[PDB]
Amino acid sequence: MQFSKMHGLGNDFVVVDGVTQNVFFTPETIRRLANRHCGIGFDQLLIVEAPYDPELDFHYRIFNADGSEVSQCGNGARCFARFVTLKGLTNKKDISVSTQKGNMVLTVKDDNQIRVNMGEPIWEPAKIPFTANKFEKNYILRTDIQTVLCGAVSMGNPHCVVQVDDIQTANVEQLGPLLESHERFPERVNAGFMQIINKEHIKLRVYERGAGETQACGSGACAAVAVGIMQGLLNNNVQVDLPGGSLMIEWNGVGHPLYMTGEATHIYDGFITL
Ligand SMILES: *C[C@@](N)(CCC[C@H](N)C(=O)O)C(=O)O
Repeated sequence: MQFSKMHGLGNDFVVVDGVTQNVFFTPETIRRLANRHCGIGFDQLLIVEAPYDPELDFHYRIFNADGSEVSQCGNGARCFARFVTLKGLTNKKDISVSTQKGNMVLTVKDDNQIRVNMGEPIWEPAKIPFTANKFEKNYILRTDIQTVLCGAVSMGNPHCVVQVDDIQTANVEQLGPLLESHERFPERVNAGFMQIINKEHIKLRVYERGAGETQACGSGACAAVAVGIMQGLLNNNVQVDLPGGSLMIEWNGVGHPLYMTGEATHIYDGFITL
């Protein structure tokens, strides 16, 4: 199996062409390969596949380091765009992809950054999925050490967004694991901790479902901004500072797609026998 290693803001990926290769594996193999000392080492593994809808360019699959398959990854989407361009699977400026859930559009900008149309944020609890009697802008999540308030939203994957006074001292280390597997999120959740600097600028840390705290989470950045906008605490264009760097998120509100812009970098190419 040939693969490439890439990263977006230090969130690192193995990306595999599954158009010209037949690519499949067990969760055990994914976990073996994710290991940084005995495997390849990665936060997520992505596959580029032929589309099921032939009007689209590609199908996009995402695997976590823990071996789980999920339906969204924002940093990965940017890497996916850079990969299919660099490797000559396409030369289109606007690339249309499907996922297990909705479609997305990946735009290769002239400054080489990628702007991703992530689709419209999903708010209805049952669709997130998230257990709640009614849609609310804030939900109460009880944990063993603290009850917190969060917004909840899906970008194709589930997010719970907690507002914090100071990003450096937020209890990500203890609260993150408690929220990530909270009983109200039947498919687990990415737990975001957001410090609002002003209406166009936040700092964010995300304890990811199936990966823990990493250097950056694009879909987490999307979710935090969507939640802040829904709550009336943020404007429609927001700079999000993550440990590994910054993303620009744009969202004009319900009925509209959310856009995420940022870097994507190819590192090396590899070959491995599974
Ligand atoms: C942080 C990010 N890589 C998301 C990866 C998927 C997440 N672990 C999940 O299980 O939903 C991203 O969006 O960049």
